[PDB]
Amino acid sequence: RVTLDYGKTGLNVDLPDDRTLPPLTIRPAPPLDDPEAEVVRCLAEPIGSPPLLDLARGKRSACILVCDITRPVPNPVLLRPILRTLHAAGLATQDILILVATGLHRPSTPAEKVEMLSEEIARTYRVEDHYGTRLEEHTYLGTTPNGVPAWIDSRYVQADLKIATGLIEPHLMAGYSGGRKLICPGIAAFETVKLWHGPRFLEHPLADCGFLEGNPVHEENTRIARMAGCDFIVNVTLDGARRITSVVAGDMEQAFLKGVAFVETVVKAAVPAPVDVVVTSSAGHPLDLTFYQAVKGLTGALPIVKPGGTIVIAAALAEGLGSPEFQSLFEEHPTLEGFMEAILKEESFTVDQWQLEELAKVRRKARVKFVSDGVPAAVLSRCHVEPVATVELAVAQALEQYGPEARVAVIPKGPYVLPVVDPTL
Ligand SMILES: *C(=S)c1cc(C(=O)S)c[n+]([C@@H]2O[C@H](COP(=O)(O)O)[C@@H](O)[C@H]2O)c1
Ligand SMILES: CC(C)[C@@H](O)C(=O)O
Ligand code: NI
Repeated sequence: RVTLDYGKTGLNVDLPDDRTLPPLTIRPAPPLDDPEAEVVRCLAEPIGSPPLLDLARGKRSACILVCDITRPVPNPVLLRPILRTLHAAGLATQDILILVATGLHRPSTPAEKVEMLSEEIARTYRVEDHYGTRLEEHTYLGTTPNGVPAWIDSRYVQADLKIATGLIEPHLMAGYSGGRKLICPGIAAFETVKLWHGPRFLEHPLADCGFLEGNPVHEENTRIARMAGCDFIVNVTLDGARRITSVVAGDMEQAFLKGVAFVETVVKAAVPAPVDVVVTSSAGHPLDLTFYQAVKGLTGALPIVKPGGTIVIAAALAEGLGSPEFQSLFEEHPTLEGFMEAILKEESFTVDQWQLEELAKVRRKARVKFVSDGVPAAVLSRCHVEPVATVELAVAQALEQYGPEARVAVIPKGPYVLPVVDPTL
């Protein structure tokens, strides 16, 4: 028996005792007893930055970037200390904007802002959404040597004090989330993101979970974030039960890299050899709201599945497939091969196409069996995965296909784990 992450509930799965490896879990580091108290300490004694109170002295306006619903940041723990310090520094609440760094996602709803930030904060401060398809809401900052123009939300660019908050987890393109990613793509225009999420970046072998140095995705969004600037970040890591295990604050690069150095010691989970069947999740609510995001569970499993193996994913998909643009690509391109011909041979850019490219990367290596009650089977079958009614059935089907030597690995927290093959094991 194992509980996979699945919406707000989890999912209780029975897996074959004689076939299944011990579950891949992140290392059990101690949670912080008082993470808000720790945030307070880190604001007074940050990494590579003056104390936030000293940074905020004499500033007339502030913009605080926060993640949208898809990231389970415990925002009030981070924001209450920040907001207290800004008030102490003399900034009035009307001088402070909380900007939801949607990237190219849809805007957060009023209810989501309350879920993300607490009723007290959502009611007291101006909270606005980034709109990536609205170029007019962005300021041009220059073009990188790789040819990517930097278009960043003007409300942030024009703020006296720039602050970003977030969460360091593995990421299938940028290696890890957090730090600079709140700026690029969090408040970057489609004119920027379409190129940065273009196949010239995404087909690179190091554009993958866990890779920073040498990953052009990370080199480029670091460069673009530095063209905008960021005076101060606060980032956390979360364990499997969503307790904060570390807080980093200060310089946008130095604090981020300190947080990554910690999370690298807990998120890696090794098997001695790749396996024919990998059971995984999309890390539950809120990440697994859409099929668009749940592709992350599929890419996360790739390092430990054998070529031609099967990934079995469970995800609640309570919000369905994703954006209208994302959904339209399945209708416009019934095969992944035709989709990849479209985007590889010409400069063809459609919102959210990058996740279809990631799904194509998955399907070049593995079959996928998809278990969900949030999207009908008939719909999922048009999404280049095989809908199966239960994980237990899906595993039984895969084990018959691969035979009596086949083994099962299981990753209950899905893309929040970094599975690796360690032959020395
Ligand atoms: C990372 S590539 C990324 C991409 C998008 C797209 O729409 S593309 C959106 N976001 C959002 O930006 C915020 C910061 O990202 P992080 O990965 O959590 O550091 C967050 O609100 C993401 O949902 C990111
Ligand atoms: C799913 C990916 C492509 C992006 O939208 C993100 O939220 O990380
Ligand atoms: Ni993105």
